[PDB]
Amino acid sequence: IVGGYTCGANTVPYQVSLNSGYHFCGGSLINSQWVVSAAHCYKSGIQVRLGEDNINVVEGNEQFISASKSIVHPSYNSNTLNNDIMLIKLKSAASLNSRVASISLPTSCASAGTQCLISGWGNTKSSGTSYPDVLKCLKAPILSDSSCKSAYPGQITSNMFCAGYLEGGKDSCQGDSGGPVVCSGKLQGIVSWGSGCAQKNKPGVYTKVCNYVSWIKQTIASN
Ligand SMILES: [Ca+2]
Repeated sequence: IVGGYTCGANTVPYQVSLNSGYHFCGGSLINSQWVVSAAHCYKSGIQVRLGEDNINVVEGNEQFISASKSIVHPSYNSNTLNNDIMLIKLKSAASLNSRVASISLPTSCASAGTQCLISGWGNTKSSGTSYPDVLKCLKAPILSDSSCKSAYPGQITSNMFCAGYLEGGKDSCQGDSGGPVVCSGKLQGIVSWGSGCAQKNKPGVYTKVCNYVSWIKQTIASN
C-alpha cells in the first residue's frame, strides 16, 4: 500500500496472510473454513495466517492453519487476468472472535463513488522498495467504468473495476495481491493488477467479487 496509513492491530479482522515460508499474498476470510484470494496467487504448500498484525513477530492473536484444497476459477486467464479469483479451504475451522472475523459477501454490486477500504502488507514506495511489517490501510473510491477503460484501453473486462486516484500517489502495490476491498461492510473486490504503483492515470485494478457470488456459494456447498 502506497500513501496509506497504519491500520492498527486487528482492526481488519477478515484480513489474512498467505505464507509459503514468507508472506507472498493477502486474502479474506469469508467463513470459518474458507478464504478468497487472487488466482494469480496460486501455489502449492500454502499456510494461511489469521489474526496477524506484525507478520514478523508472534503477538498473541494469530492462528496458523494449513490449506487442504485450492480451487482456481474455472475460466482464469493468466495472460489477461480475467477471472482473477480463487478459493482456499482450511484443514480445520478458524476460531472466530472480535480479532478474527469473516466478511460478508455482497448481495449487490457497488457503484462508482462508493468509498472502500483496501489493506495489505505490500510495498509502500512507488519507486524503490520498502516492505512494511504491520498492516497498512487505504480509503479509496470506486472509479467509473469509463475512466477505468480510458486508463487501460483494451484491458478492462466486465469482471474488473478500478479504484483509487487518477492523480496518483495512493494505490496498492506488489504484495498486496489477493487482498480485500471492502465497501459498506461487504467484500467487493480483490487486489489484482496495475501498471506500476501509484502512477498518474494508472489506478489499481480489482476483481469484481459481486460477479462471482453464485460460484463461490455453490463451490463452498459441495467441497
Ligand atoms: Ca504476528
